Amino acid sequence: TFVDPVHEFAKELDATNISIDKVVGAGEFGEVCSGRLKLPSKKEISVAIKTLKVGYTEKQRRDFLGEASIMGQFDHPNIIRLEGVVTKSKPVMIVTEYMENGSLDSFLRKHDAQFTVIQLVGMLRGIASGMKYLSDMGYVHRDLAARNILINSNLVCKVSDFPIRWTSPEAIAYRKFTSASDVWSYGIVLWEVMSYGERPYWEMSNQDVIKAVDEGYRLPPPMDCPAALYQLMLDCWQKDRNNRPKFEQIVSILDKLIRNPGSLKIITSNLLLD
Repeated sequence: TFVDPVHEFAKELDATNISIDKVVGAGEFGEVCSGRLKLPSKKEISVAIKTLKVGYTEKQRRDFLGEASIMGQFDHPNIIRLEGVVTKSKPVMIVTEYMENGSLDSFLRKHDAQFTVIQLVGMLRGIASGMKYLSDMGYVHRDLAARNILINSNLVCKVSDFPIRWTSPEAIAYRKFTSASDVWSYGIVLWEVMSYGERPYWEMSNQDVIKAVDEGYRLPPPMDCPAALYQLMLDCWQKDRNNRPKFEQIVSILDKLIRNPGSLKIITSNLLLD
């Protein structure tokens, strides 16, 4: 079980063991970079590093470190791993798993139509597995989107980031956030992946995204989308949250498609009334 909130769930790292190789850019609370971490066993690994800005407010420190207090509760191959934090020296740091290929949406946009269906399904199965664990822990992510999935050198996808287009109708209507609203979001991610990082609902007015979805309109099948995967999207997007599949069922569905790849050969900016 997830416990809503740092030292309980995050290792305090010795800054001697951290080196910075490359500055990426500016994050919400400070800088973002990458480098290397020397583990207690002397093994050396690549890591992502983010710092808290100089002259931070106490609120900024709390919100920044709050990420670590959440992330550190999870230990799963499809959830970004927290290596630890540095708090006893400044700048304050959060050190996480290095993901060579960055955010999934931007990665797929650079590789439009260049992966096999089975490769895409493998990415999707990893995301679903991470979400099955989060939901098993009682954690509702609320921001599941391809931009919040990171992808490593071997194309393994992992949930990160601990949004009307990704949010279920009931969560928009009255803030009813549950694991079933994360399943809705997963359906949007499925569409994003099969579309190679197209933006869900493109740049439709937010009021129209809300109204169209409420009226029963859904994102259309991506080009060359397997029927099984478009149906899975529609199932994730059931109006009745109780009729959406559970994450365990989504993992099982994708596992069957991986085991029977011939099933994927059956092929299915305007919205379709569902």
